[PDB]
Amino acid sequence: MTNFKLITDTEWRQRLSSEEYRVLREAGTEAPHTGEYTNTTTEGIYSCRACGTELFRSTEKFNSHCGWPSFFSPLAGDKVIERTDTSHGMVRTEVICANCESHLGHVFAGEGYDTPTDLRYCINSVCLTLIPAEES
Ligand SMILES: [Zn+2]
Repeated sequence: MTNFKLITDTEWRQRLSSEEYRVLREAGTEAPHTGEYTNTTTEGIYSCRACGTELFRSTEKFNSHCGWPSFFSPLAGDKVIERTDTSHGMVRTEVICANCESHLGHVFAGEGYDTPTDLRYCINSVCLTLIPAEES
């Protein structure tokens, strides 16, 4: 749970997937089907491949399986940070990992999903790690 910013480039390469390295570093992209080990059969807790934080949990998850699915409020917002970017006359809320710059995903508000947050998080697209809660 140490500061990931101090990590060297080599450590990052030998820490996570090649796609995760560029994607996490500068939000290079978020294209799935880049890893055969990626498994989402069990529905538990989402975990950043970079560190393994509980970014998202099934409690606010509304989907079975999809390349770019939508979610509701994360575990507690402690594992992820939401910030807006005034790129132009309009701004966008980028989703990042509280432990690393996981600016690979974005979240939209006012989607109308009849939820307390009414957010549409579009992440879990670059081979994110799934934690099997139980599903017994
Ligand atoms: Zn992370």
